[PDB]
Amino acid sequence: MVKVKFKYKGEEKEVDTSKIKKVWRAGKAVSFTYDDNGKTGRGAVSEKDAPKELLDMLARAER
Repeated sequence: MVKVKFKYKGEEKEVDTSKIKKVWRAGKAVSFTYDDNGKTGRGAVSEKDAPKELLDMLARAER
């Protein structure tokens, strides 16, 4: 139940931790994919502006 507020192509968008599928570490940036209902959607934020639940998802991913 963590909410992520991000800018996609200059448009403010927002998606919850649960809907999140993929997370990659790209320099200072966090690059990710979610399930917007049937479809998949793309987004990114700065590691600085990221919520804790997310950062934990990332650590998990590096095994």
